[PDB]
Amino acid sequence: MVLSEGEWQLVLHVWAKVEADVAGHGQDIYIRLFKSHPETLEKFDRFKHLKTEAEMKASEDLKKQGVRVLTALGAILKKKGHHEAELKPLAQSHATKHKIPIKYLEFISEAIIHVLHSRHPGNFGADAQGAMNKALELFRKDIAAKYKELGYQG
Ligand code: HEM
Ligand SMILES: [O-]
Repeated sequence: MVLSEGEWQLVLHVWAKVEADVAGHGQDIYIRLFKSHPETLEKFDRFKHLKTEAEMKASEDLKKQGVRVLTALGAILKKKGHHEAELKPLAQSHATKHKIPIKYLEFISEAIIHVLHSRHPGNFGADAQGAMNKALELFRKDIAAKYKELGYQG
């Protein structure tokens, strides 16, 4: 699939607000993912012991992880679909090292949309949410194809 430039601009205008405080947005996204789909926390060997939202919020390592994840995703979005180089290493680590099914990529995509809808009504109206869903679907579609090339079902 292919996004229009207008759609990419709606994605990048909300991402500019995320970048005001990437750490805080990453904590909210993880808290939402782990609360909504608790099975996903089991994939993180360093964090799977966390029991409550308060513990998740206080984890300096989880906060650092969130920054890494949103910064990598932000670099993919800024390529506006020309993200083959960025997707290579990520697909390899997520298929082979971490073993993250496509379904769990759908769960984190849902969590990102939920947090942007909550924090950024000014830049996350219906058209902008639609454009971000398209961008994240494109990301998952391209990751899934790479998973298959790498020998992972997903
Ligand atoms: C937007 C989708 C995602 C992005 C951009 C992303 C990005 C990253 C990056 C950049 C790293 C560090 C380098 C690497 O190992 O590749 C990482 C590590 C990791 N990712 Fe993801 N990730 C995503 C989704 C997920 C999901 C949904 C899960 C699990 C349910 C997951 C599980 C992990 C784990 C377990 C690690 C190792 C963390 C640690 O060092 O403790 N990832 N991810
Ligand atoms: O992650």
